[PDB]
Amino acid sequence: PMNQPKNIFDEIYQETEKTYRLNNIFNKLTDVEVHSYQEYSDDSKFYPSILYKDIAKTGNYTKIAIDFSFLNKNNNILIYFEKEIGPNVRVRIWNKYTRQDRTLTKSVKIALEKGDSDKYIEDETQVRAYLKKYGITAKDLDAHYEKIVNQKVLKDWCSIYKSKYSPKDYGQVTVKMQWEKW
Repeated sequence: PMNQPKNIFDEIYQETEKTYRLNNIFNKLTDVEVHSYQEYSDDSKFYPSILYKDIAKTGNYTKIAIDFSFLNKNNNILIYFEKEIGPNVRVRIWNKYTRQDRTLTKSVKIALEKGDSDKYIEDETQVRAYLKKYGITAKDLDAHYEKIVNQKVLKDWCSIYKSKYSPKDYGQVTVKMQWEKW
């Protein structure tokens, strides 16, 4: 009552924190696997991480995941996904909702595949050079975000939880997009 969700990301965060030790709400979503990974700050605890199953991934999308950080000072949900954009190169679109300032920050990174390993690139100038090389515009980034975050991840949430929000009306949330002027 005192701390009801103010937007769809609060709703996901709070219902997952309420259920992840008892019977994770995402057990209800058949397209994903639920994982438990060791918390860095408390050796006695695990955080939940959601990974879309291969059956549930489309076209060039290689990964779709939701990580929950409940224990740290900048606690948050992170929804991210990755798509191949050229030979040995993937774009990663990174959408982090920070609880303490009710802010969703959308950003773009690059992964370079060098055989076994990935090398990760986040510096804005380098990222934009890769995007320009492979012809990815800000409008393309919006379309990828709409397709995966709104039409898949958040639509999936609304299929397992009776949301007070929706993929087209997030609620009260400050949205900051790295590529807004690109």
